[PDB]
Amino acid sequence: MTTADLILINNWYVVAKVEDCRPGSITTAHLLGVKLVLWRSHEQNSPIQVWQDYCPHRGVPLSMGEVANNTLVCPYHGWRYNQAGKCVQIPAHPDMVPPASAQAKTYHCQERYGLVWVCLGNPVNDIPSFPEWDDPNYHKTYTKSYLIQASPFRVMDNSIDVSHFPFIHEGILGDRNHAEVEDLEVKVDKDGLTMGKYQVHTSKFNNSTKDDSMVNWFRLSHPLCQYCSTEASEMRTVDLMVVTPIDEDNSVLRYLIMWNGSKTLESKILADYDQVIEEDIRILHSQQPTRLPLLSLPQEIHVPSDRCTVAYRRWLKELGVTYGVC
Amino acid sequence: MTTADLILINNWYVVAKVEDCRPGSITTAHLLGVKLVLWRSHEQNSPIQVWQDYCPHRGVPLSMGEVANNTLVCPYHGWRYNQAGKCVQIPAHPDMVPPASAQAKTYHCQERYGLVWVCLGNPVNDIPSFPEWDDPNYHKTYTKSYLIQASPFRVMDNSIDVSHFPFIHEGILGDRNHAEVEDLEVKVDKDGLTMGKYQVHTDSMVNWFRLSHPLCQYCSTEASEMRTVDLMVVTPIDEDNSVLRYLIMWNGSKTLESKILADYDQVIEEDIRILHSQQPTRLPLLSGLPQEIHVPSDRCTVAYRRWLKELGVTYGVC
Amino acid sequence: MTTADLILINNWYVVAKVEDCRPGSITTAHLLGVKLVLWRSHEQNSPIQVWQDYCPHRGVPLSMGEVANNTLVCPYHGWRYNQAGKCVQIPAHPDMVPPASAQAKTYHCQERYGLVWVCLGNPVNDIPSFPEWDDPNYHKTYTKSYLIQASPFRVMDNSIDVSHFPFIHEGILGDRNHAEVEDLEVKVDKDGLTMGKYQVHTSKFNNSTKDDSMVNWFRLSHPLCQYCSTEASEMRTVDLMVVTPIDEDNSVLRYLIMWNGSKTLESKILADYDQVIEEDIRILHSQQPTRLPLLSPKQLPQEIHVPSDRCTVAYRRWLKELGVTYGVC
Ligand SMILES: NC(=O)OC[C@@H]1N=C(N)N2CCC(O)(O)[C@@]23N=C(N)N[C@@H]13
Ligand SMILES: NC(=O)OC[C@@H]1N=C(N)N2CCC(O)(O)[C@@]23N=C(N)N[C@@H]13
Ligand SMILES: NC(=O)OC[C@@H]1N=C(N)N2CCC(O)(O)[C@@]23N=C(N)N[C@@H]13
Ligand code: FES
Ligand code: FES
Ligand code: FES
Ligand SMILES: [Cl-]
Ligand SMILES: [Cl-]
Ligand SMILES: [Cl-]
Ligand SMILES: [Cl-]
Ligand SMILES: [Cl-]
Ligand SMILES: [Cl-]
Ligand SMILES: [Cl-]
Ligand SMILES: [Cl-]
Ligand SMILES: [Fe+3]
Ligand SMILES: [Fe+3]
Ligand SMILES: [Fe+3]
Repeated sequence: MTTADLILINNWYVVAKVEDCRPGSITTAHLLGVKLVLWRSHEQNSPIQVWQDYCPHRGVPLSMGEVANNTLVCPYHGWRYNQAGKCVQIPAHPDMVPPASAQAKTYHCQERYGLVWVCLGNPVNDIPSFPEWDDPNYHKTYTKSYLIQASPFRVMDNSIDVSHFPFIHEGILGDRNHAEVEDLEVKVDKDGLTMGKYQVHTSKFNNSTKDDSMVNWFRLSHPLCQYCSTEASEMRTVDLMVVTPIDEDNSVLRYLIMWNGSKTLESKILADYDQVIEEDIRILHSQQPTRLPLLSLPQEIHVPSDRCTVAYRRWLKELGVTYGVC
Repeated sequence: MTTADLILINNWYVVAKVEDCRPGSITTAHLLGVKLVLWRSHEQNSPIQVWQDYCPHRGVPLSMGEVANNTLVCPYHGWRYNQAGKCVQIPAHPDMVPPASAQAKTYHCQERYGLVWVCLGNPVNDIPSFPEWDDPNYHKTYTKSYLIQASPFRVMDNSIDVSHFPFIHEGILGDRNHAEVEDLEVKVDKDGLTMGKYQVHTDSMVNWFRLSHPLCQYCSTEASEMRTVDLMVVTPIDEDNSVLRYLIMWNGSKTLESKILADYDQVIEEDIRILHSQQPTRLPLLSGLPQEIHVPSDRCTVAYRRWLKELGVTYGVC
Repeated sequence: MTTADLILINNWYVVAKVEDCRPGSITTAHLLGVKLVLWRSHEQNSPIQVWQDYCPHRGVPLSMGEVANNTLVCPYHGWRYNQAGKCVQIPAHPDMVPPASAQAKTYHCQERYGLVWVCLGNPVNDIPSFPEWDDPNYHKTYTKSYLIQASPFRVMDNSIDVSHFPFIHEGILGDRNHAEVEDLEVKVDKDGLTMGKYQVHTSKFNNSTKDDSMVNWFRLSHPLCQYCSTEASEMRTVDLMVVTPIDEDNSVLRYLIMWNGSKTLESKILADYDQVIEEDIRILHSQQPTRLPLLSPKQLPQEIHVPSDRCTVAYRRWLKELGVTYGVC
């Protein structure tokens, strides 16, 4: 049984890309300790069902079955479950109405921004906003998924931290000889956590061109999804960073990236993200304790450039998070 | 050393094939949480000793030793144990009589049907009967062993289940156009659990089976021109792991042996795919989160769960 | 960060050889459940720092950093720690004085006999003596380190046991035609555990005794370091056996060996030790329970003891008397 807090259960999380879930497909995923099955009927534009991956007859994963005639069919005795999760046929007794108990545990699913979002509980909140999604001046791309052996809150803590840039992203986002961090603007309010415009010192790459001089800001409406905005020399790049909380100690990381420069930059964008992400994963894998320490092994130390990661920890306690934190 | 229920401790289980326990040999097995050593002296027709795999001096497995002169010799300090498990020689003190505590933990062992049977407790029952063993009209063959990451009681539950045949054994035991299951006849007695004759569809065979005890099943199938029986024996390694073996006998042509073994292998591997996936691992008795649902074609597997609860089984179940 | 008994925490243990800690190097070790980082400046004859492998800012291992300008630099935000473990530079705030909390957890470290000794607590004893260290008639050599999946107290128990020699070390320390064990002399007092001189059967002629044997004795001042002496044919070999208690169930084993015979014996000595150690590891890995059983007023079945077990019984009795509960059962 999931020990996640209600505040986490009642939120939306990404579990897959829509483009990887074809009609007729069966996909597995994991969310807040729960094993999920995602399936679609073979019809074009069919919805995605997201259920607990478990047949209540003899305990077989329904994901080992098959999709047929708009049902998911268990492999073991062939019980057929309709789109609402109700068993509508037991082959051993074809004239018998299946018992009302023969029902899959179903969850909420929405497709948004080409991503599959799931809510295991009763969705109080909305899916986070992504204003550029419907802007045709912006192209889109998606990173691969990254499976990370770290708490989802440590993953997000690292992506709120800006002072590490000249050290583990040396050569892309700065150098150890330019590591001073200016005062940061941070607010935690009704819109969530927002880091105000911050100047990022970048390493020179193309000697023919002007300095990149990027300015970054971001906002988290909810604690595992970050909207990030970067203004560079002649282009804006935005992204939605979504962390899937597999369990307390493990995460999946994905980005949806949009930019209003040339579509031909997609390869460079994906490779630059991959380089930065893997540098962060080396740190994340190593951090102890695995779960994120909240405010109160020696205690964490905080300096002024930690203002936003301190605010993140404060927010998590205000939210009542106990899962994935310590 | 085992924490299994007395009702399980006092029953017989197969742990090896006799052909693998040659004179002079040392082999191992694992039963109800206990590590076992099996050994024989080099004399022809010597008996098989089955002991806990543990030298009580400094805790080394006796299976790392050697068989010498009707004794098993521990590799660490060379203490020698005779066929009764009594230490008869301590090399550091060759004239000393070894203390009474210098004694291997021994278990009951009987060879039957070409199989090595072990009882860790006090045998209250005989080894299950297999009447065709003495019928020379029937040929015999043995499957290989199958190591399964599932509770032994889930392994047997899967074998008692007949309604899954059309879905995971299509072409050998079932037909997806004939998935309906007729009314089943099941009885639980002091003779054990018995399922009455049942039509299989694959032609049309008639099958029945009986379990005298919960982890050994006698199965009988009559086809057009042939009867096939088997003894299915499941070694309960622990609560969560099993060894599966079959002794198969049939009264048709001797030439059918390789096809019989191939068909069994196909069916067994199809079942193992399901067994490895089932959660929870241990077999739920009557009373993933939701509780089991039962329909009429589950009559025999429901009776099996009821029998285990009546017997007081708590090991390997939930 | 350790559940070890105070009697173990306040003792010295070897965690590395000095030759594996070159100037500028970062290495790791593990002691009583604590992850350690060992580092030195690039300077000639720089000291060895041994710290908990942990940056208290955001919990990254300092062993993932780099040595620069006689400081250890954390890879994540570049905090620089001096040889005393004090943070002297926070690059995000270059003119700010680091808070007093910005300090690595440091441990007592000493180099002796070419080995790196560490005490995680407050050392009550000196490092064991090794008198031949100063003697110019003795050559020295070092085995490699051996990682063993067994309790450090089982590792030492196996090294105090002599009656197994004819059975698992046949041809180096005994043979099965010479398996009888003489009455053993054992004492446990202020000096620790001592086994008195006893005869080990070999294959080479001893010119002092006029048969194929050697004379061995050993002493443990503390439960995980053994001084061992062996004499045959006018040549003497001594060693210091040091066990690193990684945690309750795992060990590192090292030997420092000195001998007064030919320098050409060195490779033979190393090969003999490697064979004997691997023979013992085969047994150690198989033993159950993993932790060393102590003696109990009571009655898996309890161990059995015979007279040739006198010194390993004394070892178990000593550990109970000392109050050891970690790595034993
Ligand atoms: N050019 C490039 O790789 O940018 C990465 C992109 N921009 C940041 N400032 N990052 C800091 C942390 C981070 O996760 O890498 C990210 N945060 C979000 N949302 N997207 C990333
Ligand atoms: N032709 C073939 O593979 O038959 C398998 C054989 N016969 C059955 N009806 N089975 C159903 C289940 C089962 O375990 O496979 C088995 N039960 C026993 N005792 N033997 C097997
Ligand atoms: N020639 C050779 O390999 O000798 C091993 C050497 N000498 C002993 N008598 N041993 C007995 C046990 C043991 O651990 O192998 C050891 N104990 C210590 N201190 N050093 C080893
Ligand atoms: S386990 Fe799913 S139909 Fe029986
Ligand atoms: S451990 Fe078996 S003889 Fe010593
Ligand atoms: S974690 Fe070491 S400097 Fe930040
Ligand atoms: Cl469909
Ligand atoms: Cl579609
Ligand atoms: Cl019906
Ligand atoms: Cl023999
Ligand atoms: Cl035959
Ligand atoms: Cl049985
Ligand atoms: Cl001590
Ligand atoms: Cl000494
Ligand atoms: Fe980063
Ligand atoms: Fe089957
Ligand atoms: Fe030894």
